[PDB]
Amino acid sequence: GLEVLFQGPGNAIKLIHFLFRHKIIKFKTEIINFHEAYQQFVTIYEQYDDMVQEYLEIRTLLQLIQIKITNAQQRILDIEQKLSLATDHQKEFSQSLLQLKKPIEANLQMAEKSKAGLEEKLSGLKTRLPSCIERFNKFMTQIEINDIKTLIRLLGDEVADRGSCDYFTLRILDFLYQNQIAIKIILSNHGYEFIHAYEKLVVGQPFKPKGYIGDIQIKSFWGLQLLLEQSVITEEELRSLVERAYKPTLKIIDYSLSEDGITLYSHAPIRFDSIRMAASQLGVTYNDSTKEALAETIDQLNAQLQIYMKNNMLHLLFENNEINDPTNMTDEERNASPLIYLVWNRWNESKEVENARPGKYNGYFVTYVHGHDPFQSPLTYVYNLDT
Amino acid sequence: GLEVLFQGPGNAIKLIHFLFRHKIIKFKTEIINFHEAYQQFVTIYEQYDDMVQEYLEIRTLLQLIQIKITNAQQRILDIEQKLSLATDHQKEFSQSLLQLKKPIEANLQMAEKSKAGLEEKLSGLKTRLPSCIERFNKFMTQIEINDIKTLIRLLGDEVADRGSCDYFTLRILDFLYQNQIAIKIILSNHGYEFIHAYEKLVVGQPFKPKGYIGDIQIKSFWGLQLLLEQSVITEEELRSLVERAYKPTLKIIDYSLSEDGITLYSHAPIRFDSIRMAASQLGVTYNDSTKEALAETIDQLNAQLQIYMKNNMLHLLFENNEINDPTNMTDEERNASPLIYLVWNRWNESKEVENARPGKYNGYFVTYVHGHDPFQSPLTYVYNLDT
Repeated sequence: GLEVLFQGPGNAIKLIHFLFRHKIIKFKTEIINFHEAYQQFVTIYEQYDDMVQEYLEIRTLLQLIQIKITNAQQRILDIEQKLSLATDHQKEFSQSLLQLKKPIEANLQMAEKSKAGLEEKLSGLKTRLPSCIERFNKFMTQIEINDIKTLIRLLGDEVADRGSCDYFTLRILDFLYQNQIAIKIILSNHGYEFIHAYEKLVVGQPFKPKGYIGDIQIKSFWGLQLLLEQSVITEEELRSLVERAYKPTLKIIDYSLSEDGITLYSHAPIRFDSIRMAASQLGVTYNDSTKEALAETIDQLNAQLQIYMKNNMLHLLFENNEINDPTNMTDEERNASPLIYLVWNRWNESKEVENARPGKYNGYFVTYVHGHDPFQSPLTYVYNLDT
Repeated sequence: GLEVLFQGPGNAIKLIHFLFRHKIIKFKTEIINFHEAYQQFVTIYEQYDDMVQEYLEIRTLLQLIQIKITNAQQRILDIEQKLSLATDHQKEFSQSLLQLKKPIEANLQMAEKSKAGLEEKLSGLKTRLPSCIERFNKFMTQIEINDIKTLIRLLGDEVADRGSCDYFTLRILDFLYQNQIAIKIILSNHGYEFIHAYEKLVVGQPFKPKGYIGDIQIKSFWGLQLLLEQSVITEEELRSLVERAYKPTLKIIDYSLSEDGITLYSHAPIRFDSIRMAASQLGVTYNDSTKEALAETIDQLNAQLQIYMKNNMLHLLFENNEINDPTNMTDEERNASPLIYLVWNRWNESKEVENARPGKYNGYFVTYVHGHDPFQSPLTYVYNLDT
């Protein structure tokens, strides 16, 4: 079989860049100017990403301003409650209370005006959104599938914004799914953050800002919220997209078998013994005896990921506030939260020790392929994806 | 008239030390051994202060442990809610959930045992308390008033624990009040903290730990809470003590008139123009023309302090989270919260400028007496109390 590696799943331009480069997709021959259409997509994505950024900031500013308003209104009415109870001979006290109110009524006036200005910018954003999505939907009619026989493994970008799972990325993953492309995404810390945020959006009552948030600081949550709020997409539309084209691709760890070896695909560099630790946490009986046994254990890990995910319980696996440095977890911490180690670990010289990552085990070869990590192992059977 | 200066109002030993030294109080001649009775009071106070300290710590530890318990119980029952919904073929998922519960049930067991140990120490504290107060009440029967013709100004200690307003200090202030001693306390930041905490204790429903607290970190609040909880004193008893012997002594600023001058008593060193700023905040018409006018303005400031205090509104005067450094407030900040400046300001070379503190004004001399401050002004008419 033919296979390629990417980081991702986003951002949209990187993913499009990569799909063109490996001849997975191509412009339909009916397009008059390939370069012009390509540049239009870049512009569209840069326009959409700016709008989501502005929306997040406006929304952050409106949350803080409403705090300012509610605190001022409370303090004024508390003072008003006291004035109403004063006596006829406490005339200095009444004047004192008026003095105290005057700056609060000033701040309240100021905050109400800032809010109005922010709601002005927010409504202007919302008139620009539909045509931007309209232009993206047009771009999506201009491409067609090409090579359908190539498997895509997305090992996850190590930084947030560069691999972010915006709405465009989601629509591209659906395009590949509708065209029968085999896609596998190795779940990362950012992948978990995305799923966690998405579950908030598709549960009733529909999410209203604001709000328990908070954050939801990730940009991919905000753009979906913007699209839902402006009726660009429906909750049924979004659930459909995520359940059919994104969730069924997710793996904790992935593999491929050769005649006498196994290749292990992960997001972070990981020790071989991390797999057993994960099987323990997920209730899977760990079998190491043969490469087929190990593959069968991994399939069951991924089957359990789907169960936790279908039950909205991923946070139990991927959130542990007690861990000090998830990138350099202690052995006690590795046992405690194996899945956090799998997506956060960063390698260094101290971890490049014999038996960390054997190249031969229980009679079969082992090969390790993982997303980008600054440390460069000299082991010939370790593959460290570039950025 | 005869007048003396102290910091205070506490702590109890310092205040007792000071009252003996200035012959305000003395042992009754029926006491067989003055030194022995004195040492017993020191022991009693050291015993009581230790008990209040232990109580605060135990109470702080129990608040944190109850957080640990409630969070563990919630996480276990959330998982139990999920187990009850699993299917017959999700057998790895069930085992996974049990695995996840086991460390939480461990922490819950550990936290419940720590709580039991803390409640063990707390009950042992509570058996020692009544006899300690009993021994203090005995000491209070062993002294009598001496010189009744001396006015006591308490300018406030600059640090918390050294001038703290424990129950013993309160009882001593009542003793002086019942014996017709003229007492004036210049309100400090610590004085405000004390009043603020006390208002929590005497309002229904009676304060139950815990609780919105929080803190209430001041020790003087905790010892009163301990005494009330163990029925050593009643809310009516405590309200009586504070309303009759403490609150009527409180001044924002105090004065004394000579034939041609005024002396200004404050807790912190303050600029002369801070008085007008305070009159503005309290609704008092500021008159500066003569020393009698200024005295009359100050009497009205103090009358307004009593109104704010009788209405439980002191926090409006003495809490401003926007101020950056209350010890070095900007002029804009001084205008904003004059009373915060009056109790927090610390002097330095940059503030020792002509016209800051005139020694002659509108035809009368001015003299400044304030609580301890590291900076030592060479002005002959500024008196900086020692520690």
